[PDB]
Amino acid sequence: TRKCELQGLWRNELGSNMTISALDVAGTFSGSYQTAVTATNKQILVSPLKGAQQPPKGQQPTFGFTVQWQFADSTTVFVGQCFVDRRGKEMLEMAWLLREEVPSRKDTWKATRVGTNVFTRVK
Amino acid sequence: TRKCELQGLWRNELGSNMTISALDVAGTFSGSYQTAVTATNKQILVSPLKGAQQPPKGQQPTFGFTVQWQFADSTTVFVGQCFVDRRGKEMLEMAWLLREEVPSRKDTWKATRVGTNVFTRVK
Amino acid sequence: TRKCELQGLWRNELGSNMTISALDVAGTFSGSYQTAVTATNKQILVSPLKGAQQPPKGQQPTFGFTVQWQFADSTTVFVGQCFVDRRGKEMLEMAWLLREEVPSRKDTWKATRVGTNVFTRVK
Amino acid sequence: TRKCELQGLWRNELGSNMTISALDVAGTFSGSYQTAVTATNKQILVSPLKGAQQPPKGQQPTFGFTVQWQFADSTTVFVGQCFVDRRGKEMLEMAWLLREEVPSRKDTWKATRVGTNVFTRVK
Ligand SMILES: O=C(O)CCCC[C@@H]1SC[C@@H]2NC(=O)N[C@@H]21
Ligand SMILES: O=C(O)CCCC[C@@H]1SC[C@@H]2NC(=O)N[C@@H]21
Ligand SMILES: O=C(O)CCCC[C@@H]1SC[C@@H]2NC(=O)N[C@@H]21
Ligand SMILES: O=C(O)CCCC[C@@H]1SC[C@@H]2NC(=O)N[C@@H]21
Repeated sequence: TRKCELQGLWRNELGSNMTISALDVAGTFSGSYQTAVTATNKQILVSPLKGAQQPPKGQQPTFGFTVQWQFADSTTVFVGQCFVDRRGKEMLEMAWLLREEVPSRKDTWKATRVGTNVFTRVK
Repeated sequence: TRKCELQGLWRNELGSNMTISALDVAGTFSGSYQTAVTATNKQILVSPLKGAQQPPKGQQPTFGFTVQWQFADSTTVFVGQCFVDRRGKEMLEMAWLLREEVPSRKDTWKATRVGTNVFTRVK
Repeated sequence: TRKCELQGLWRNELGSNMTISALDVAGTFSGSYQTAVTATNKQILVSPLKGAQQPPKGQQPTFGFTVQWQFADSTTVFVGQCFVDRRGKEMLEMAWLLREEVPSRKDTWKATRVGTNVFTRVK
Repeated sequence: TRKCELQGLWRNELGSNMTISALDVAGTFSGSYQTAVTATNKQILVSPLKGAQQPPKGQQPTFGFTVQWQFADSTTVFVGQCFVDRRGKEMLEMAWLLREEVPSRKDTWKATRVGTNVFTRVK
C-alpha cells in the first residue's frame, strides 16, 4: 500500500500546493512549496523544502519540514501526520510556525506566527 | 566574520545539546540533537536533524530544522534567527513545535506542543 | 444587525459546544464550554469561561477567553475573530493554548499544546 | 503562605508590567497590563485584563487571561503556572497568543503570533 506516502503533490485549505519528492531510506525528503498566500508584499515564488519523516501499528509516522521561502526573509516549518479515512481518502494534519527575520534581538517576541493546515492529495 | 555561523555545538536553557554540521551552498544543513528532556518514558538518544537556512543588512538569516527523534514516535521542528550582542555573544532564538504520533485523526487536536528555546555556543 | 454577536451557542469541528452569555458594556463576557474531547482520562464536565472582546470598518473585533476546566488541572485560552460570509453564515476563527499543570518548573517546556478551532452558531 | 498568589505587580523579560488585582472566590481576576513592546505603530496604553485561575499537592494551579489592548485592534491571551524556587523566588511561566484583527476570513492564517514570557514579582 502506497496510501499516505508523502511523495506526491498535495494541496491545503488555503489553496497552497506542495510537492514532496521520493524519500531516501534515512527518511529525509525534499520538494517544493507553492503558497497561495503571503504576509509580505512580494511576488510569491515556488520555494524549496527539506524535511524528514519518522520510520513506519496502523499509524502513519510523524514528519516535519522547513520551507526556505525564495521571495521572503522568513522561514516556515511544518510538522504533521498523515491519516487515511473510511473511503480511502488521505489527509496531512499539520501545524506550522512562520518566522520573520527581525532587525534586533528585542524584536524576537513578535517574530513567530503559528497556525494549522490540512492537505489532501491533488487528483 | 564567522559570528552567528550555524555550524557548531550549541546548548539551550534546558541543557539540550545540538550540533549543526557545515551548511552546503544551498543553505541546507544537517546535524544532531541531544535533548536533556523528554515527554516520553523512553531513554533519550542522540537524534539526526535536517534543516535549511535563508541566504545572508546586519541581520542574520532565519533558519529551521526537523529533528527525527530516535527514541520517540514524535517529531520536533524548530525555527529561529541568530543574534550577536555587544560583547560578541551569539544566541539562537527559536520557537518549536513537538508533534506526537496519534492513533486516529480525531486525536490530532492534542498532538502539538509549542514552546521556545535560547541557544548559546558551547565554549 | 446582530450578525457575529458573540452571545449564543456555538459548536466547533471537534463537536465541542460553547455558550457565551451577553457581553457587558466593558466588552467582558462569561459563559460555558462543553468540550467533546479531553487529553485526560477524566469525565468531561461543563466548565465556566471568562473573556473580553474588543470594541466594534466592516470587521468584527478580536476576542479572547479562558476556560477553567472543572475536571482537569489544566487551563485553555482561546483567541479569535468572527466572520460573516456571503450567505450570512457566521464563523469564529480561533487559536488556542492548552496548559497542563506540571509538578516542577523544569517540566514547563512540555506544558503547552496549541491548535485552532472553527465555530459556527448552533441552529 | 501568600507565595505564588497571583495578586500583585509582576514584570517580564521584555520589561512589561502587569497588575493582577485580588481573585474572587470563583478564581476569576482582573487587572491591567503595561506592555513594553508593540507590533503596531501606536502609542502603548495600559490595558485591562480579565482571567481565571484554577483552584489550589505542592503545585500552583494553572491560570489564563485575556488582555484587551486599549491602543490596538488586537487581543492577547496568556496561559501559565507560578513556581517558587529554593530561595523563595516566584516566577510565572506563560505562553501567549497575540491575535491581530484582519479584514477578511482569508487573512486569518497570518493573524496569530505565539511566544512565551517569564514574570517575576516587582520588589
Ligand atoms: O509570508 C511569508 O513570509 C512566506 C509565505 C508563507 C506562507 C504561509 S506558511 C503557513 C501558511 N500555510 C500556507 O500554505 N501558507 C502560509
Ligand atoms: O519527547 C519527545 O517526544 C522527544 C524529545 C523532545 C524534546 C523537546 S524538543 C523541544 C524542547 N527543546 C528541547 O531542547 N527539548 C524539548
Ligand atoms: O484535556 C484537558 O485538559 C481539558 C479539555 C481541553 C479540550 C481542548 S481545549 C482546545 C480543544 N478545543 C476543544 O473544543 N477542546 C480541546
Ligand atoms: O502589539 C499589539 O497589537 C498589542 C501589544 C502586545 C504586546 C505583546 S503581548 C505578548 C508579548 N508579551 C508582552 O509583555 N508584550 C508582548
